[PDB]
Amino acid sequence: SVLRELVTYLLFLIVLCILTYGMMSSNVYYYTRMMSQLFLDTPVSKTEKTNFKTLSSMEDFWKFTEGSLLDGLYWKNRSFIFYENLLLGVPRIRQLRVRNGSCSIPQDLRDEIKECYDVYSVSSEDRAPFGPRNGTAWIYTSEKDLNGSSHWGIIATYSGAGYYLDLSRTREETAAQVASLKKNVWLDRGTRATFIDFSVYNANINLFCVVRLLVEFPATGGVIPSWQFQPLKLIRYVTTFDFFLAACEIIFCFFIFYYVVEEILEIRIHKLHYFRSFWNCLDVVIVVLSVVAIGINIYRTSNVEVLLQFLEDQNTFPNFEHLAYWQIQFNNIAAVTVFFVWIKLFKFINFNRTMSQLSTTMSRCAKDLFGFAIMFFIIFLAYAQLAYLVFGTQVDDFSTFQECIFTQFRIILGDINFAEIEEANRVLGPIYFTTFVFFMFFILLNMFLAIINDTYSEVKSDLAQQKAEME
Amino acid sequence: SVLRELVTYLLFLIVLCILTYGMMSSNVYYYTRMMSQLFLDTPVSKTEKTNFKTLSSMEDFWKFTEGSLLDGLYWENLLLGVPRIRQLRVRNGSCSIPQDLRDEIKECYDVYSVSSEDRAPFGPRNGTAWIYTSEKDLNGSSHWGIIATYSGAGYYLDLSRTREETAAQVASLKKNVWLDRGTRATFIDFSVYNANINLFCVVRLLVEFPATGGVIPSWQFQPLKLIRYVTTFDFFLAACEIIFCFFIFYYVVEEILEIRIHKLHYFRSFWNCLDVVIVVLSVVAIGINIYRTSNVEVLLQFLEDQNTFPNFEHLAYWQIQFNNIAAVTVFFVWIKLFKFINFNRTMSQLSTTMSRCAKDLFGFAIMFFIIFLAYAQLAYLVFGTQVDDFSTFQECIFTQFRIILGDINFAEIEEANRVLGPIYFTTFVFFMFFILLNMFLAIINDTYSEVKSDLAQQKAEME
Amino acid sequence: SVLRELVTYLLFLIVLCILTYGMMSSNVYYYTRMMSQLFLDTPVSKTEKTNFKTLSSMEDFWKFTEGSLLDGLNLLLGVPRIRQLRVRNGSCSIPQDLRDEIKECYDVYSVSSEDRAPFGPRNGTAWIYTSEKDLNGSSHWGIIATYSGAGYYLDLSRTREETAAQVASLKKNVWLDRGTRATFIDFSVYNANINLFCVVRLLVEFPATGGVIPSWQFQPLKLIFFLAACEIIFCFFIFYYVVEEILEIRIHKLHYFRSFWNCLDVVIVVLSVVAIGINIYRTSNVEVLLQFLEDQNTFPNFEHLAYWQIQFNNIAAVTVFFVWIKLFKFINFNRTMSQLSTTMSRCAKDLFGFAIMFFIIFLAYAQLAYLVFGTQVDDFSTFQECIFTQFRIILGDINFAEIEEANRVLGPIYFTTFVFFMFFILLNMFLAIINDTYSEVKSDLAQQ
Repeated sequence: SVLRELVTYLLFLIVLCILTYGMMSSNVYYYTRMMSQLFLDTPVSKTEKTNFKTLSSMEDFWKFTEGSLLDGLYWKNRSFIFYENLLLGVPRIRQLRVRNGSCSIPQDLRDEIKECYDVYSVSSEDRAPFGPRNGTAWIYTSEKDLNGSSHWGIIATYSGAGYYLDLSRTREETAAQVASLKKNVWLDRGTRATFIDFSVYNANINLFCVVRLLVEFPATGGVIPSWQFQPLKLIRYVTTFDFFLAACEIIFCFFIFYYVVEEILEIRIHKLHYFRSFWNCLDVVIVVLSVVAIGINIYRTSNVEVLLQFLEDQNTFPNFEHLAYWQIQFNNIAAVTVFFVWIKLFKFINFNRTMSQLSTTMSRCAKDLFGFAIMFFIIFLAYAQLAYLVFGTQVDDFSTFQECIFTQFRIILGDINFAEIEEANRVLGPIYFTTFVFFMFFILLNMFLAIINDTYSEVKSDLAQQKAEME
Repeated sequence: SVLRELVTYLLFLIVLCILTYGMMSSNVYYYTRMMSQLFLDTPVSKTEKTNFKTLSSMEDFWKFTEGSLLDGLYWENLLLGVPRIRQLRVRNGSCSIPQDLRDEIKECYDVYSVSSEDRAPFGPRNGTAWIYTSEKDLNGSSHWGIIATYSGAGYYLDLSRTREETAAQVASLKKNVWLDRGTRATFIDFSVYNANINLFCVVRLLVEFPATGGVIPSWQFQPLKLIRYVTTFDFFLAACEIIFCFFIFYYVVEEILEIRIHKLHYFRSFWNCLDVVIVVLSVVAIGINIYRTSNVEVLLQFLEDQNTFPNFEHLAYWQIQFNNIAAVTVFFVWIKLFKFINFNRTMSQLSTTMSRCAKDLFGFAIMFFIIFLAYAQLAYLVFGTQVDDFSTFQECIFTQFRIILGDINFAEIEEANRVLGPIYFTTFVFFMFFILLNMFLAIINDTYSEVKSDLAQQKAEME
Repeated sequence: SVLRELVTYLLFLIVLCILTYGMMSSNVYYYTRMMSQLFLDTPVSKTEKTNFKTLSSMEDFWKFTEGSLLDGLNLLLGVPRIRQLRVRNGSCSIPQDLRDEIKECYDVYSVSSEDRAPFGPRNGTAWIYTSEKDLNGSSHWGIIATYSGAGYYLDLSRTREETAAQVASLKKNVWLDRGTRATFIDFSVYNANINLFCVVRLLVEFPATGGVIPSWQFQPLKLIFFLAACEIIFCFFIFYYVVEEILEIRIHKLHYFRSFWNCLDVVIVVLSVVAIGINIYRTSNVEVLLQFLEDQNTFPNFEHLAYWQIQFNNIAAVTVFFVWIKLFKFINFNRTMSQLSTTMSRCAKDLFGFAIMFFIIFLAYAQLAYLVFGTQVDDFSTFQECIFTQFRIILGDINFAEIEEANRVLGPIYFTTFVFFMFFILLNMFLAIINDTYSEVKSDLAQQ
């Protein structure tokens, strides 16, 4: 009975471990590491030191895109990166821009300040063509006429439209085009973000990387760079081992079809709304996250009707940005699902006498232990209020409220020198730090111990009234 | 009785501490450190910065093997004969490419397998370099790299003994193309003997070229005593090896004297199982020290001929295994001191605590690892393409223990993934440090508080 | 009396806590680096970039030290010193089955394994050895060997003119011969910006089959209203203590004390007697210094006076630690202060018993790591330094990317089964001892 259900479970765990390990191999990491060495670690020129990761001005962006992009794409026909990759078609540079009359300045200092610009919103975007209005670069297109989509940066979320220039395939014919975008002014104070996109396919491995290199210019203009390198298998039935991964996907689809029959067989005929004993709620989460991952693997990653349009024409830009976004979502859903498979091993483990004592302890405690985890976070989210308002202008580690929480857990592990904390504020800085280490490590940690210490000492004495009363 | 067994034990611990400390001396480390300074820290040229540890291209490997190998093998040591360079290669028609993009891609190569190795001679087929030999015709053996495990065969060139006659040979392997896109690994081997110390290092310098070709370098420097009889002390270490052989012969008599006449299959009380592990690991270390490290019938073939290549690679592999077995054995000698320690009243209370707990404590160590090996599933699938510290699953486990000690800045973790990155990190520090660590305390806290109250029902029952 | 005739414990103790940090001004810390900024951070020229913390070869060591010492020749005193160790030629053995490799062999810089070795230009005491009766010496034991205090101090003048002239001899009659084993110097600055007494010992070692791995040595010693007014009261409230606590032997359990929380006073009273006895030959040294400012042509001999001074200012801080716990032994006035002293004193019988079982596991991992990692990793170089790097694991502090590279299999078997046993078993047992002890003191007083 129950040993029949373990065989239907342990067969489901081996088909899942084959499929997830078969997707992300060990041959993946050394490819997306060496691509990150060429574009992010090589300096912009032979005499300077700044990387792409350390761009600090608009003029540094120009000495990058003629300095190390042109040495990084092109290896003198076609362009084999590291003599074994291949540059697919053309890259292109896009640009987002803000209108001139986009802020209201007060009437008192109207004299010195002439014209202003705004932070990137969709309502404050520039659309009128400017400058040398010859080509497709100096004229705005919409986000539908270009086959693009949104992307979520560090400051804001940028739309898919803008001012795109589609550069060429050789070293001598892009360095003319990029230098014609420097002689004519293509980046001024009204720009918010530019980013570069291309795709590279190996012949030695059936796998293709899709690069994206954001550089976003804030108001009070500095430079915030960002990147994204992702390999993608898109030719799928080649060897014998990927025949077997195709034969292991349908077996996974049979087990999820096997579980959804058992789901409405257990809610309908009995125990309707009595399905709330935490091993029936975990069975819902694994089966909801699995059918979402089935739908992504069908509709959004098996849509290779973009690549077949590019494999005919070797001279255009391949749009793999809508295809590589669903590879993030497929690897986030199919890794939370693997995490919620190893947790349901706890339902079965439960063999010894000394294994039931450790499950009775953690299950009779979690009523009391959840009650203190609310009182823990209200103190914990009140120090995050204080540090964000006091240190949030001086210290990198307290920059946003989402990142003021993450740096509190670093205190618990160590990991903070606070020589920036006592320098940012002289008095209230160490009043924060000492009364945080005092309350977390003398009070709020020792109370979590005292709950599960008296609970385990009450389970074990209860079973001594179960052995010495039934002796 | 029992104080007779301690004298037979403490005499076994002093003969073992002499033998293990006598093998690895303090004069060893400064020799295999300065050899690692010459080849791994000197830059490849006077104008550049890249070491052997920071080789990043195929062209950087050529500016190494003419730049700092040739300044590093001739000037405190002595170069034994000749070094040589070997090479593993992959056939041309070794992958199937799909029919749709057949036009642009002409010819491919494969990751290193034995079924996809190149054997046909290529290029200037004059010498012994441009012609494949088998792994038996060359007197070689396998080696376990970082990507794959490479065979002993390949394309070897046996370079000469002087600076002016190898730099001609290596530059004749650059003018003719000796390293192309179809190569997977090359590595260099030689051996160096001191006259001032009776000890010889054997060097090996892997450079392996993956598919999607970068460069992954690797090295191995190991000293080896291979001449034994000089003075009174390395006579005394020879007199301390046979005394160790007497005690292991003394224990195997007692092993079948305790299983046969009584308690057959009642030999499972953990001080009889530890006595099996020490005596199995000792006779393995006896067999390595006899058959695999005392076989100096290779060095006597080279001491006649001072012009050939000395094969010390099969001899220096069993020095790793002898130092791994004879150091786990020393670790399992100091643990059996716990069987004897057991003197005071307050020493029996601390042994009764840890022995009555380990039934309950092993039960939670299974529930700890299933949560622990489920975060290793999550981090390997999410962070395994962006972060160095989560590269393989074997190394995703090791970097979880680093979190427990501190040791991780995670500014790469929140950069690799923006949302699920810190959902991983906060719910790992929450469950490990508030729940899963405090439960390990609560087990051995209530166990020690139940031993001590049990003896207060024993020290009152006496009076 | 618990407050009247025992007022000598707590009232005089605030004098020692104040006059320690009150007399110790910044000259032993701030000026100790404000003299160390020139003879350690200045290379020869723009041609040589590796300074004296990166020197390997023989004449490349002569390119390391020769520039900054000429600027050293504040305003120092004494004279220069350029010495070494002299090793024999045929002091060790080699095999005659491959004897066309060896020519001679010898041992490291030791007591009897060395020699005198005069060679060639015997016109001075540079290339001609001597004994230690001329100069001052002792056996010094770094991380190479326990040396000898002998040799030959090949001095130069106080000016850098003759320090340049003897450096012309340093090519032929060099500091590096075929048995070159060490290289040392000696200096002492009589600084005007801090009127204080200095020392120096700048050594670049020499092991065989290679070059050097250097080491620095110096320490500051300031020369001296409340300037020297912390001298009488630091002995006077101890002066009746040598009269009372040695008169306590006539009374205390009939000379038969056997306690812990009061014997830490009389043990540190003997550690007070490490200070009270010393100033009769060593701290009353005028004749070590009265020769120094008198004659300018002589060299400095106060560098050997600094050697007994390192255990003068470090052994004097041992009276800081036990005097505070013996204050808190008398300082637990509250009811809630006696509960915390009864806890730690009734525990230490059981807690010392587990601290022996902790170290046997702890000194068995130090056996394993020294034998396995001791040839590849800097952090496991000696057994004394294999212990110190285990405590670093407990704090974090180790990346172990060198550990899994030194050994592929047994490397992480060491690391995981060390973090497992220390942090899940051996640390939580130290908690469980002092948790059940404190919970048994407090329930005992609820029965009181």
